[PDB]
Formats: sequence, structure tokens, C-alpha cells
Amino acid sequence: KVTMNDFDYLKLLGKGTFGKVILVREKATGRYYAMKILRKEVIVTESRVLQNTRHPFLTALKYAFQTHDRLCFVMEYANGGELFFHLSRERVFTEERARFYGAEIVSALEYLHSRDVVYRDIKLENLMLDKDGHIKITDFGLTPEYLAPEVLEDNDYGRAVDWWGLGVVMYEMMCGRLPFYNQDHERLFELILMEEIRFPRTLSPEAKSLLAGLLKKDPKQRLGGGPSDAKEVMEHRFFLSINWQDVVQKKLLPPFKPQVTSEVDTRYFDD
Repeated sequence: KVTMNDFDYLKLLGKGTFGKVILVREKATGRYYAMKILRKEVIVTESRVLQNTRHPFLTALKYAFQTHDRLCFVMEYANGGELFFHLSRERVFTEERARFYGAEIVSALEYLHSRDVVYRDIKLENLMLDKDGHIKITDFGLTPEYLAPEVLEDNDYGRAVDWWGLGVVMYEMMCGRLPFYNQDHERLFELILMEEIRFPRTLSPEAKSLLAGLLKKDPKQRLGGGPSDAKEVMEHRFFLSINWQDVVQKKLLPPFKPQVTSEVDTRYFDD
């Protein structure tokens, strides 16, 4: 049975209206985890559900305990640094690079949607890299919100919004900026809903096909909003060189390899 006293405090990873996430070290194993702490007072789609859903690119929930007035979920912390950090350093990624990350993400969501689970949070901030350069969908915000249009209009969080999530995340990695990075900001509601998303000219006709598909303002017409769900996305022109079995297998070679010795190498824990 884990407990508060089993860990050492390192840093604040994120706060919120739900609670906070802390970086800690299990004193026994010396390992590093991210302790998500929730006020019982404030408050189940994250608990149990996300606790038993294991998967190569989804963050694993190591221990789950509770204090007298808070819920604690100790989770595995990827130490390859967050994508956002990496993307900003390179301004943009190779259409292959995007393709790479996109596929591991697409693998994570095919799995989730199969367990009838809608992620809701596919977005750059929630993306890190493990010590081998593989992607890790983290459960928290380490930025203008880009809620799916059907979320903005009908508060409908169906399977589809994860694809949009993918889409917005993949419009950034390859384009280096959000679809409306310039235009004011209070205009997103109107923009995301009624504004055609423009694509750089320097885009491979397939990538431009993908983005357009992942960003259809109609979930019913979105690439992946089809009754076949992920298949549509796994089978899009942009994803040919894709060996979907190698992905879940952590077989593909990470195109960029974070610079850490062991998972205890705590360098990506600053800025």
C-alpha cells in the first residue's frame, strides 16, 4: 500500500480546478512518477477507466491511493521531455516526423475508442517523449484552446474529437503554428466553427489531404468520424509507409532520440 510518505517532492508539474500534478521520486525504487492529486471536495472518467487501460503510448498509472480528503494517482513520468519543448526548438517537423508521432498517437486512440473510451485531451501539451524517443500521451496540461467544433456548438464529446485533436496537433508539428496562430484570439469560437482552415503551400498533397480530413468541422464527415473509426485514418493516403503492428510494438525507430542515459536521467526536468 503506497502512501504520501513513500515519496520525495521534486516539482510542480501542473495545477488546476481539479487539483494538481507533482513530480515525485518513489523513495524505494528511486524511480520518478507524476502524482496527480485531486480534492475530494471538488468532485470518474479518468479513474479506474484510465487506470486499467494499459498501452505503449498512454501514460501508465502505477499506484492509486487516497488520503482523508484527496485522491492520488501516481503515474509513470516520461523523461524524454515534452513535444511542445521539442517542436518549438525546431519550429517544424518533417512530414515523416509528424507521420511518426501521429501513428503512435493513432495507435493509442484506436485502442481507446475500442474500449468505448473518448480521450477528449489529444493536444500538444499532453504529449511527451520517453527515454527512447517514443510518444507518451500524458494526462494533463504541462496556449489557445482548440476544442472540436461539435464540442463548441453542441457540447458533444464523441469519438470524433480525438481525430480533430490529432488533426490540430498535426497541423502544428508540420506547419509550426496553429491554424489561426495570428488572427486576434477571442475569434476562435467563430473561427474554429465557421472559418476554412488554410494550409501552407509547402505541404505534401497527402498531408494537406490528411489535415483537411482531420479538420472537417462536421464530425460525421471527419476523417475518422466514419463508423469504421480509426481504420479511415490508418488507411488514409498519408499513412502508407505505415506498419501498424510495428507501432504498437515500439518497433519503428524513433526519428529523434532524446538525450538521456537512463529513465533516471533528470535533465529534461528544467527548461
